[PDB]
Amino acid sequence: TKPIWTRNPDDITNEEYGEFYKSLTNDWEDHLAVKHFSVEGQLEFRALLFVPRRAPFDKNNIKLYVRRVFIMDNCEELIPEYLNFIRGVVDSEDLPLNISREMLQQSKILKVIRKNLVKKCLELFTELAEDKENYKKFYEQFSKNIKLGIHEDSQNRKKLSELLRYYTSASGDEMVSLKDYCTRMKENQKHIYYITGETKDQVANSAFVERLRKHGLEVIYMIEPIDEYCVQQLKEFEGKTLVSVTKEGLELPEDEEEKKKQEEKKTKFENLCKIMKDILEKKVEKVVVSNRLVTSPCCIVTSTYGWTANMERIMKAQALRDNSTMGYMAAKKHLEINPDHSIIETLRQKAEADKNDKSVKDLVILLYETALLSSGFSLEDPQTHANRIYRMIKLGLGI
Amino acid sequence: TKPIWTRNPDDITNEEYGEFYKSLTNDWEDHLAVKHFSVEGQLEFRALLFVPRRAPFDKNNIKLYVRRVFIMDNCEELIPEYLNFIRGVVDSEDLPLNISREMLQQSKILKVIRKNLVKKCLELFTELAEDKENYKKFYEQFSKNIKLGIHEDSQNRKKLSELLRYYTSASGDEMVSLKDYCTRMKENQKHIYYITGETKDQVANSAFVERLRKHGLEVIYMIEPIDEYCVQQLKEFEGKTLVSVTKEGLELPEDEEEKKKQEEKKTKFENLCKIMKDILEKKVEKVVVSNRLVTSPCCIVTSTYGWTANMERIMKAQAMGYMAAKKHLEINPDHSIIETLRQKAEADKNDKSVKDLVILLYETALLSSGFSLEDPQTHANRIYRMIKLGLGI
Repeated sequence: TKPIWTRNPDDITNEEYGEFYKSLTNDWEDHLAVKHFSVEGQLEFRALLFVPRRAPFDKNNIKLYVRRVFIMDNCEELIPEYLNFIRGVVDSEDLPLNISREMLQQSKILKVIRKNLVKKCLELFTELAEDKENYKKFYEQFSKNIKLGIHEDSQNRKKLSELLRYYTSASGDEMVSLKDYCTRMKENQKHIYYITGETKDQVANSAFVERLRKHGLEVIYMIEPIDEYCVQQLKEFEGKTLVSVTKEGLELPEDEEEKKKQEEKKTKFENLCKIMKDILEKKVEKVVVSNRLVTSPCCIVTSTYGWTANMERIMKAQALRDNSTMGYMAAKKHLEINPDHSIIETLRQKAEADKNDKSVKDLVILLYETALLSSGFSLEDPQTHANRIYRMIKLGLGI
Repeated sequence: TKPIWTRNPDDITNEEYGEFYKSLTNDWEDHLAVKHFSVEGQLEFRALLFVPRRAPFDKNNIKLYVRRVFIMDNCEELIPEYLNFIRGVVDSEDLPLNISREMLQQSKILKVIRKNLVKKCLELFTELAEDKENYKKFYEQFSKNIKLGIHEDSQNRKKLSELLRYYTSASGDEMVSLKDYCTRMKENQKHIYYITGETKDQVANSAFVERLRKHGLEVIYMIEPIDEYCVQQLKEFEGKTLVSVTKEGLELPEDEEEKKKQEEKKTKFENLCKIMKDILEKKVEKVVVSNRLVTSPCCIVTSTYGWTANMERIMKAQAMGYMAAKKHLEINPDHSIIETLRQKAEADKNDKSVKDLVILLYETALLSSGFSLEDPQTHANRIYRMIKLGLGI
């Protein structure tokens, strides 16, 4: 006949925790995990915390007692916003209730309680992650909560990052930790390669990954929207910096005899690049010979410090959400041509022979637009693109 | 020494209304329009309503007086939801005070005041509609509101519709009424053609209007997202019905002799149609000969009683299978590509050039509308193949 949270976790059964957690949330199924702990010293309290099995993404929810009597339901400073999916009870022995703003040790106590709550949640998540198959259940639900935390909590950011799991080009059907990706890196791989997109299947087969894959280098598939913000703050993991295969100037581990091989190509197609940058005008910033293509003739990459194809899609959809007008910035885009492709060699011949031919212009613009669609952007006037394609079909079929 | 809403509007200056509106709403600029009236038949009350200059965010804001003393701020049924941007004051003389919840309703007392407020608001909107550059100021702020009403207010739909203005294929740089569109139709046109899309320029050059435009027909450009919601309830105007150039089975007025001509084009290509309906498998529901294409070889149209291409573009903004917009592929019997395809395919329906061209054509017709591509890098590889053909590699 004592509260379930004053009892010692060693003397508490799973069915008792469960029917209690059901009791505190009307949830029809038992809890997914529980962390039950107490703290003494200057501050004394007990916390009984639960991770629910399903919790919606898209304001706190921990019951707060002082000396076994009820006080509040949503004390905001008890837990960050990104853990608000935790449900439970925190019972303190020394918190002051009557305060003026002059009194500031209410705040100090709450901060201590909060820091301990986060410490033990991160503990629990690290424990759950040691069991590979059951952690999937958790990450399935709160991977967005962890990434949100990585963005917001600078102090715990490393321990949150070790809780991340991603699909990669090496793992296929299984998601892996970052500390794993590091275990598969070569001795000449100085970077961690990621790609952002809207589906796994779209990023896995996109042009950006081509030479990276044939070089045997592993690529992380960040297919959730929150990733655009998460990776802004996850600058490096375990010493190695992360880079986007969608951004300009990819630093590929370049063996010497092949990358002077690549320097031949820079100068061979320097002329074609000038001609194309003039044909495209201010539709693009640069036209560059590529080092990340293998099978595709060209692709569109992003400026280092500006929006990504994925992020521009998100921003356009937000503008659309509140009828804001996309009126000032569109991702800076660079067009990369593949120095080893039949179409690009043919284009260099056609163009260096007559740089103002309406057919060369037509080809270069058609290439730009198809590279736009394959690289995650939307077309300005799609019917114009359709007319270019219908022309190439009539040519292909000799009309 | 008397409230303003008790004087009659002839003796009130625009600056007196202005100062009053400003004080009522804390607005930094004066009102855009004002309607001041009284009602004496069933119940006697005065109302002073204002239309603000720019449109509020998002519970109405009409102050309610009863026999010159103040009562409420958001009386629910005072004004329909879609008019909640109306600011002003209503002072009733015959208003029961100690009454209750179901009593107020059941008496049909607040419905009277509401009917009159909405009536005279629409009067105000009609009066403003008689001056293009001020109705422009108003329509700019509340065209979304008039639409909203076109959907909610059944008993007033006709009236609301005469306030609508759209860009059309005929009007160029100005928006026009529906009563306008109707005076310009030849007398064999039993339909009003509209198109929904993302920009004015995108719908103006879409394939769907090609034959409508060559044929001399006028089609309305519906470029705002609320429009998708609007025509769901906008039946017909001044007798003649609305049709989408994006939806299947376009019934355009055509000659008796043109009818037999299109039916001959219809039986010629039915073989090509079965061939494509099978190459595309589940990617579409039908392949049919088109009557709306002119220069483009094919286009994707959306089923009746089904979501639209544009509407699906908008709902994709937020992110499956609900209101599956059934897609049809319409082929132009008059196009070089479609005739050459009829030969290529009626000779070897299982050729891989025929397959590759057919899918490429389908995907391009998708992009020609509001659709997105399943796997875009796959389509890219098709385009590169075609290209390698045109250049000869």
